[PDB]
Amino acid sequence: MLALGIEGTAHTLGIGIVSEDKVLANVFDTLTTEKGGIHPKEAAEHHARLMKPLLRKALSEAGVSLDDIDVIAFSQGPGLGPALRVVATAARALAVKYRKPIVGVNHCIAHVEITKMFGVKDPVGLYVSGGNTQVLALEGGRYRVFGETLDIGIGNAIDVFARELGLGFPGGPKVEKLAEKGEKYIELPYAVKGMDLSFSGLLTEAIRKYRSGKYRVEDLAYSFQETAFAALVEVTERAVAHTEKDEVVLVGGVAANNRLREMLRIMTEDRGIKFFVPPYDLCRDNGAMIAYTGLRMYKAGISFRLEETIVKQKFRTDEVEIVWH
Amino acid sequence: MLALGIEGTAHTLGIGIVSEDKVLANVFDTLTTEKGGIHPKEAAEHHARLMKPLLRKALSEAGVSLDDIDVIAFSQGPGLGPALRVVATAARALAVKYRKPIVGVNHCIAHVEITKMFGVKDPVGLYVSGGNTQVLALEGGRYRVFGETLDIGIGNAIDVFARELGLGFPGGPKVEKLAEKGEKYIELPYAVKGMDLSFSGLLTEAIRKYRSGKYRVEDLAYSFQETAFAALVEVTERAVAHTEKDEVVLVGGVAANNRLREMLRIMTEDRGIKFFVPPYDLCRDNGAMIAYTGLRMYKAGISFRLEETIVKQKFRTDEVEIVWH
Amino acid sequence: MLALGIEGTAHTLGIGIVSEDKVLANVFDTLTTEKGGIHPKEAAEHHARLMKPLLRKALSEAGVSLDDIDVIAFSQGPGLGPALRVVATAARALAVKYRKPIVGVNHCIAHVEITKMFGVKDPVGLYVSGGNTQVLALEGGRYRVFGETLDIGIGNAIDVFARELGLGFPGGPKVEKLAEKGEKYIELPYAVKGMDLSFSGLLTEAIRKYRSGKYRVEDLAYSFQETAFAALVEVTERAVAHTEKDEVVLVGGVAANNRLREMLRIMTEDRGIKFFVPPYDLCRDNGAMIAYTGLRMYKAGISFRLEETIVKQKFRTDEVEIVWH
Amino acid sequence: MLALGIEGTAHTLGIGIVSEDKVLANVFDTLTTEKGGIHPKEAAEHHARLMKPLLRKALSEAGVSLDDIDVIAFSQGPGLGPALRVVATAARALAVKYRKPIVGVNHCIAHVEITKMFGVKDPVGLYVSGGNTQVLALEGGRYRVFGETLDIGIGNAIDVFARELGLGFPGGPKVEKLAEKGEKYIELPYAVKGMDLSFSGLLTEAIRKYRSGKYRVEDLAYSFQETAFAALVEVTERAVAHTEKDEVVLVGGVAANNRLREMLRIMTEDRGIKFFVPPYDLCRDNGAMIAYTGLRMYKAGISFRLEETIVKQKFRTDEVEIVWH
Repeated sequence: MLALGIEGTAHTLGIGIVSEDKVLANVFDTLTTEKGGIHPKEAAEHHARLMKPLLRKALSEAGVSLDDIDVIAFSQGPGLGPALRVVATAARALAVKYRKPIVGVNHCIAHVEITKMFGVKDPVGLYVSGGNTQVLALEGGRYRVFGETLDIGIGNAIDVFARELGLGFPGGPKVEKLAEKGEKYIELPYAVKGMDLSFSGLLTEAIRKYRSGKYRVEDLAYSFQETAFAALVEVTERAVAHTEKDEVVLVGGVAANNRLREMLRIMTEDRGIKFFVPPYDLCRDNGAMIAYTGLRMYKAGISFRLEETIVKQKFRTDEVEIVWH
Repeated sequence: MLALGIEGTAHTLGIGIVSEDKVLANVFDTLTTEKGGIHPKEAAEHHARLMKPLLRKALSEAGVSLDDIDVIAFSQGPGLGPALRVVATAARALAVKYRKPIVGVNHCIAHVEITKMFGVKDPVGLYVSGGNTQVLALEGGRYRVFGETLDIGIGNAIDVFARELGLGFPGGPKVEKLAEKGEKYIELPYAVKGMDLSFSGLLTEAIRKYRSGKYRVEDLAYSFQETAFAALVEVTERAVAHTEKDEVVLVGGVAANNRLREMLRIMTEDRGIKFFVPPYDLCRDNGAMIAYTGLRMYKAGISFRLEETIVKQKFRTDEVEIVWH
Repeated sequence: MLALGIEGTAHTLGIGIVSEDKVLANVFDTLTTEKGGIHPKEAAEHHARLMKPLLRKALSEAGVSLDDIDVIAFSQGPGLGPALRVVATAARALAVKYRKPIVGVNHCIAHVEITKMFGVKDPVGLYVSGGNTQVLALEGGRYRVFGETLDIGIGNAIDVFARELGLGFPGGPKVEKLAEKGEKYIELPYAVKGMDLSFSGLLTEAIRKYRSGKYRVEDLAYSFQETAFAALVEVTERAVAHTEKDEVVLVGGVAANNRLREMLRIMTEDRGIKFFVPPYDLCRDNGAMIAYTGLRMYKAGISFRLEETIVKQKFRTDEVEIVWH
Repeated sequence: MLALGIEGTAHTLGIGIVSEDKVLANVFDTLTTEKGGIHPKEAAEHHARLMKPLLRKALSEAGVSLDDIDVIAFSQGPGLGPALRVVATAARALAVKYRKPIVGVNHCIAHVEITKMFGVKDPVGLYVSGGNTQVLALEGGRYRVFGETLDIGIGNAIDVFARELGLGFPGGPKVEKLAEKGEKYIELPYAVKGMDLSFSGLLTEAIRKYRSGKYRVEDLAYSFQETAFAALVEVTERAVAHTEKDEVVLVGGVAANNRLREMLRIMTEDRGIKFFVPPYDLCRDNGAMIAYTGLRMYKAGISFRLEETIVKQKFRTDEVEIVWH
């Protein structure tokens, strides 16, 4: 069986083709802005322009046509509405034209499920992107949230901090570079709030201490990361200990960060359990993860009626029953 | 319609008879324990000997007969194997003898659900008994667990501490009374471990400092209570903040404690939300909670097959699809 | 905090002690009436003689003293003058002797409000007792009356009918039992007159047809009940439809009747809304309902001056600004 | 004291100047459409164009200037938002320019209160306009609703019926003309639903029987009115009987209708109580009623802060506390 997956919850439009065991195609195009941040109306146009090229390109790279495709899958949410609607219309178009089944896929679940194409069985998952930050795990038939940002994503937080320091886009690796040179740990607001995560307090304080001049730049970068990431490890560890699972996965654009990986590996080694990060192309926002989850769903008898394919800008992870596990 | 409910997960055998909106009968008999603590065999013997008398008493106060009953509900778990087995045999026997359908009820869920009989819509529930301690709330089709004891129930901890102080059964109210006179906090191990609760460390330390003769009992009683209850409140508050639920309920045998009630009201009042405790007889282990949940289940179409009524000594709260909410 | 509440609007003297979430004590003593019916003087004598014993009993079960009480609440009206006067004198005396603030409580409001102690948010309430029959609900800062008896309470009507049939006190349950065997509706005067209720016409007609010897008692009992209760349901349903409130509560001595409960569940179930009846002891005239409302009032800053505690034999439900909701 | 009142909840823009006892000015301009019905965006423009002329004209007819005006009052709601906002901006403009007090006035209350300038003390009021239909009375400190349309106003209902019959705008008096010639009463759906009014069922049936050809036109007109008006009388009578008030007033554009007046007078005479209809210029939508209610409010110490003058498109009558009665 083959599945076509279209992803566009955010800036990236991604089209991907997979079967059960292998990825046949995985093609990308992220919206590049000079100023950064979220622009929902621009991405929608972006996704509409690139729909035909990437779609034509993915089918080619896999050496297949739409009649070989068994199911069409799309990122239903969560995310920016105008982009979700572009994705959904194109997906609905194809199901009507080729009379193929169509499934609505949860972006967040897709991020964790893709690891299961790589011999990971039942992990606690840490999803960290620009605007998403979530520790999730399968418990009682659904992917439950064990901790999430109450405001801004870790990725976006590292961006604001970078532009404040004058650093050039992309902010991610630039703050990571500096961090590796810092040698004084300066105290900053803790990012764990009850069960969840908060980066707003931490972010604005880190900026206030930067503006004071009293500290070395590298030292603040080091501290800003450590605190943010220590919080991510703690919530992840809380989940591991609670669920008694023996695998941890790290996913999302921010999985790039080596210091993050490192801290999670330290934690996973103490407890003596598996730590897996998928290849970067199935880590960042991509269509293959959508196609893959989409395919499992379909193989388990899930097929959406048109009425059921409305976009869900605020899609909760615990809304989808995981009948295919 | 009517439902008959049998509770016997521990030392209480409870028999209740309830309709959708009234409790027709709620009767009790408890095994006496001189030394205190858990005794699986004697409990099963207790329940066996008391089944017929208590059932006769129930039907009497309810002023009804087994023919008027529409469904038979029993506490399927979690609890002490041998006592569960006596409850399930008694419930199965009734089911055949009077050609009545049967439902197996989760003891913890029942404790929370019973509050819905009188108005509560969708609570975060703190269940605290002898050996149980859980914060649980409905989310994604199931009652999920937000924090629980990793070792011993708060009830049994307070009881060990009381037996240590040479206090006459029952421990709770006596320790509660000494705590009111306390005017100095003496530091003891925090009882929050990650997401969950732990009371062993706290209990052994509290005992150690008692034996030193260095401190006033009242200070130690107050310090034991403040540490343990603050733990309970924090875990509850964590769930409240995360689920954004606008009501908290306090259930279990340990709900008798006014200091815990007070600490919870402060937490709920500061958040501008509501706090409820069901009447004492519906709060402690009882058959009416089993009957009420049983009845809600049956009306939603849940009716057990005999092999589905195998006891579940370690029944997980999240195993049950709450299809009747 | 604690509140002590005295009820004595009719033949029951009720004394309750309640905190915000538990009923510490709920005690009763009722004047015996051979012939049945209303006797203002003997009731005032009853309440005078029983005040001290019942108060002593209450403080005992509650396990507290008058010094631990924060506020004294009493049933100010509506009810029988001489009995109200005994209640208010007793409550005023306590207020000075123990330097406690005092609140006057509306008996009908209390009946509804008590359901809020255990979870009910904003009901349409049907209050049905001996001489009271009202549909009332919170709207525009007050409990407004949507329909009420123009003559006699449903309780007393059922009782007159029972004494007529030569039935041994109490009437309600006996007429209820005969009604269950009824299989023919015999037409009787509709009890809805405009917005309000009327039971005289119905009662005299039912008596007339009984005396004719032409009909089975069971048919007449059933017909009396169906006519009167259908009236009650319609007026309640009218308020439900108009206020668009999503919960109905049934309170008063007459709530014991299962046929009325059933008829109300049908009405509430067809509208997809909720129906509750408080436990029996909080349903009938009692002191705990007075205490609970009293306490909610005091916490909102209502504290009476002595001249504000003049009895109100004809206390209107809408006189009270419900500032504590 | 003098008050300026601006009215524009609907099609009419009305400016009026009153003192306590007399109306100094009362000027109008209703939006005239050929097709009828509600057009919110057009009326807003209408009200903005006519603001200056009518305002200039009213001040002239009263022989006064804005510095003589003590308070500015405006129809805050209920009604069509875009028109309400035009009214409110102009009102806010003047309070800021002349630093005079400003009150927000309820259109519906204003309709009933104006009668009190004419020696009516405490009436049950029937407000019938195009889109409003409400029986209201002062009870427990507020104007409470005793019955209201659940769909369309009686005025608008008589309009749809008129255009279906081909009759020329205004539909009101034309259907009244025909009605007076009908002599067969044809059965049509009753317009009382529980506590309230519904004209939709009745309206569409009346049309279906017109389209059948089986009946005389005049006879349907007679019946359509009788049924609609019989319903209005019944709800009004229900209120009278319940509140025990001895005055009834009839207000709104539809007060024009003589048959309506007549039916209400028949009812008011049987019960032997006062029936008053104010002069047509204070009956239909006008500013003088706004100014008058506005003035009483002010005299009783009500003065709005700017924050409190937001338009209320869905203003409930029982939201305004009547502290000036």
